Amino acid sequence: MLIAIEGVDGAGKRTLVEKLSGAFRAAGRSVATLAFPRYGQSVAADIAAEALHGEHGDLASSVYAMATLFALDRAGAVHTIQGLCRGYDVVILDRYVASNAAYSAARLHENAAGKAAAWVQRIEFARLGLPKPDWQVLLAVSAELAGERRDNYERDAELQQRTGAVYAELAAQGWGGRWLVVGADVDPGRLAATLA
Amino acid sequence: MLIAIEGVDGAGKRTLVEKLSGAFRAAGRSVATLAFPRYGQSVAADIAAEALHGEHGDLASSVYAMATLFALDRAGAVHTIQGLCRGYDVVILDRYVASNAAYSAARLHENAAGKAAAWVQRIEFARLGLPKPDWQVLLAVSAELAGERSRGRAQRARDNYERDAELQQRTGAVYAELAAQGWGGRWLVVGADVDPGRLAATLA
Ligand SMILES: Cc1cn([C@H]2C[C@H](O)[C@@H](COP(=O)(O)O)O2)c(=O)[nH]c1=O
Ligand SMILES: Cc1cn([C@H]2C[C@H](O)[C@@H](COP(=O)(O)O)O2)c(=O)[nH]c1=O
Ligand SMILES: [Mg+2]
Repeated sequence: MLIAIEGVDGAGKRTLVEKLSGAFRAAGRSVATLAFPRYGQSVAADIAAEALHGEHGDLASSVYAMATLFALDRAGAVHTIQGLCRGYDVVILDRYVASNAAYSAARLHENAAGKAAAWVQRIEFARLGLPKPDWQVLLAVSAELAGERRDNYERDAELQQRTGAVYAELAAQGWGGRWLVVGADVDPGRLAATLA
Repeated sequence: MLIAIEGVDGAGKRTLVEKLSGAFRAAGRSVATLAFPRYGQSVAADIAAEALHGEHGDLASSVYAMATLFALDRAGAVHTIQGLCRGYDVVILDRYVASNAAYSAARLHENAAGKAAAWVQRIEFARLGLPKPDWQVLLAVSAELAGERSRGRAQRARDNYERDAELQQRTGAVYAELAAQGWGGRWLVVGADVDPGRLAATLA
């Protein structure tokens, strides 16, 4: 089973990955985790990270350019993902393909049913071969709470809010597959039971 | 012996590659050729090509984004190149790193002294460890004639770089500066009527 944990910056994804992993383990299942972007493991990820901090000229000014970089980072992880899927009962990803759909659409002021979100699906799942997640878990957070709890994306308050809005719609519309929306207080045991 | 052939679109680089290949094989040296972008062998290359034709939204609007894709395409070729440099006396590349420096600078209205060319240097050679070419051969041709070739060899489609006559002229000018200053190593500037056999003896 492949599970992707999604959310805006400051959502608390790392902590949820930890709790959920612990719940599946207590339930008698092996669990492996992987986080994106894979900083320090792929040039694409590192260049994207640098671009978000002002490096590489006009690269970050392009929505599709940035999305392509994150997608190429994931492309180089296909072999790893397939390996984990063959060796573990549950593979939990901290950010996956939906991240690209949400942030790209938000930057273009588009919605979940927009062009960028559709493009992400056509490119990553079909052309790059990224496995579709069985479940995409959105750790939803309001803009106010997020704004409460420094690259180009992090500093852009408007972008974060719009990205949260796109995510909420990607989840409701079942983009890429089935979604579940949870809070940072979700009970690990019940969530794991629901995602079993 | 790593040899890279450079030049604007429609310069006739393919034709020169062949001639140089045969000439080298005559002198008793084995040769392998590889062209960039590696269409069909790299997703980075295929997306770059489609982007040059208007696909993928605003991708092509970013000069550095396009340079990066071509740079990533080559990075995924580092092992294939090293390999060739192992199984053949001479390796001839149709376009290489200098192509990125020339077009990027040209798109930004910069020259060999601009940030873009220096950027391509750091990223491709200093960071991605792409093998420095022994020789970079600039096939200098008439801008009018090169543009006509592209138009003809397609109208019988042209991408965004090919249809930009001013871009092609500037790219030709940047190339001359790169060759003149020995950017990335030693260069050799030749014409369309260059004698194959003589060129080979010169290079090797
Ligand atoms: C993995 C991924 C991240 N991003 C973003 C969201 C973050 O602001 C930034 C780096 O992610 P991070 O904060 O989880 O390390 O890049 C995308 O836009 N698309 C993607 O596919
Ligand atoms: C290989 C390469 C090509 N280009 C260009 C020049 C061409 O107009 C276009 C596609 O190359 P092509 O005419 O050899 O098929 O992309 C770059 O800008 N950087 C590169 O590194
Ligand atoms: Mg061409």
